[PDB]
Amino acid sequence: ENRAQVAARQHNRKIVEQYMHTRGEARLKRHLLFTEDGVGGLWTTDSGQPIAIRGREKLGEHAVWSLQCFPDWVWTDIQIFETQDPNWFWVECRGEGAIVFPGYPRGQYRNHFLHSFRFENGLIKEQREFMNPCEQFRSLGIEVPEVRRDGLPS
Amino acid sequence: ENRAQVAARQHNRKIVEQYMHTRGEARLKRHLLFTEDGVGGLWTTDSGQPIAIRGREKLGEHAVWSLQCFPDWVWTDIQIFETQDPNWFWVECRGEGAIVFPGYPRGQYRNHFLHSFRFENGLIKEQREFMNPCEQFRSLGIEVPEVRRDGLPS
Ligand SMILES: O=C(c1ccc(Cl)cc1)c1c(-c2ccccc2)sc2cc(O)ccc12
Ligand SMILES: O=C(c1ccc(Cl)cc1)c1c(-c2ccccc2)sc2cc(O)ccc12
Repeated sequence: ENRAQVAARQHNRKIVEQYMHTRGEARLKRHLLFTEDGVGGLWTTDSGQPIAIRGREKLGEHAVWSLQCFPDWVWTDIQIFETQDPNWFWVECRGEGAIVFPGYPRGQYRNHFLHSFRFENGLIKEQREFMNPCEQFRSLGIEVPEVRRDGLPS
Repeated sequence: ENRAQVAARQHNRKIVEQYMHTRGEARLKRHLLFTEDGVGGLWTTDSGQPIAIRGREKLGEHAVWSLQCFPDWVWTDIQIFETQDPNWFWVECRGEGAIVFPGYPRGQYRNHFLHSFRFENGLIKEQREFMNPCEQFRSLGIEVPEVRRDGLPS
């Protein structure tokens, strides 16, 4: 059993590395790292609900939009964490690039990210990314509310 | 080496569990789980800069404010992740409780959290928590900006 778990973790780690280093036109094929029913998306948004992309085919379609809205995106400072589950990895990283959202001025977006990767039969079953949406608001020129801190320790 | 690493990870996991289960008046002693120079705090805020508490003594002072502003806070749905580093753990969880911030109406705050725990010689050297500040804005009655999605795929 341990030999099967070690083998799974070593293989899955390679897929995480491949995912995090996928850049440029290769992003059009990143959905091939998922199971057919795999899910990916952004779990931290202004609405409080994830923006989840369901299915390898929808993931491929999203990559088209991704390359338009984030045309030179790179992940940096990548740290991959294996876990006691050979099929579950976490990644801490930063990400940066131009942001070209419909109806907003072109901007530069930089943020800190956590990624969750869960695997099934050698491919990604669920990818989730977590960030602070306030930094994306800033990149789009959107005003960020400020919690008043006068009454708080400083 | 393996034995020293396994020993570290088993002990450190117990500290993570104790931290995540600490509620009520026990929060006044949670800083004893840190090194003398340990750091804890919130890495995801409206400013984009962490609110970091530096030093075991300042962590204990912050616990006083924590119990005023988050008087009944509970961490729920706790999933602890060991990593390949016996001194580095991640936690996925939820948190809930009343939020009583100076100069805001009393609210009910619920959010999803990720915690990072790094250890040194049996105690926490660095704790960081990551969430989506938009849900804390909502609990405080603060208006959350909306990214316009008309131009985006749906
Ligand atoms: O960047 C994103 C985003 C980034 C990656 C993924 Cl997988 C999903 C959404 C994003 C939106 C989006 C929706 C559909 C297509 C493209 C972007 S809508 C929105 C709203 C937010 O408050 C924060 C982020 C986003
Ligand atoms: O909840 C927090 C918070 C919670 C935990 C920690 Cl360790 C730090 C800040 C918090 C603030 C705070 C600062 C000092 C004392 C108490 C609250 S100020 C602020 C501002 C934000 O945009 C989001 C959260 C917070």
